[PDB]
Amino acid sequence: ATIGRISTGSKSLDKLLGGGIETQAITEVFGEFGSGKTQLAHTLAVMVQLPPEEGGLNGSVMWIDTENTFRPERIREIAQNRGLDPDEVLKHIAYARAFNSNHQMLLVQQAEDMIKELLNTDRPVKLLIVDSLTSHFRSEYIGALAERQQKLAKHLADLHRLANLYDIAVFVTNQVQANGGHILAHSATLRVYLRKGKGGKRIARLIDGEAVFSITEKGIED
Ligand SMILES: Oc1cc2ccccc2cc1O
Repeated sequence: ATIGRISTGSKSLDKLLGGGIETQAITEVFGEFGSGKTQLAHTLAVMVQLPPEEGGLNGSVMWIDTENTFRPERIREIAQNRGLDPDEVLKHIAYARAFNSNHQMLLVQQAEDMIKELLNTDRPVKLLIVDSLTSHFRSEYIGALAERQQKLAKHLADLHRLANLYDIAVFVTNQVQANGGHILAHSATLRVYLRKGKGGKRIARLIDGEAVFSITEKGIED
């Protein structure tokens, strides 16, 4: 398949990304608590449902939530301010809460079944969100870094396989602050550092110019 792109909702961020986040790729956004990673996830879950003329892929979404941070009412607001019907947008987001890191790993295998079911339809899965990818692994493997890296490595390999095999954009978030960070090392296809700036602006930079955007009723925008 050709590489599809999903607009982030911000022209600035899209330019930094070459048009948007790519299918057949893992995009990892990392930054401190409150930097806007989950807002970007919510916005992408709407944008992907637009037609290509508007920066989407007419796609369905799957969302693995590890911190109970998915907000359907926020999806509704973004959809209504992106000219979509909020009920239809929510009906095309498959949502699951991961209880722990092992359940999170099983959910990726479960996601493949729904991906296969939708593959030949007019609304194939085009976006798989894992928010937060690292939170359970970090808490469960304190003092056991080598084992944590083994399990993360297989999890990321599973997500890669889905991205490439089924032409899906995988979008993952990773909280990194004071003294923390191996990030995801070199595993993601693309690493985006996100931070707060003056006056509530958010600033994004590719790791390995800078885009500036705001969080609004449209999700994010310039
Ligand atoms: O109904 C489902 C929703 C999911 C969401 C995320 C990952 C896997 C899922 C599997 C389902 O059957």
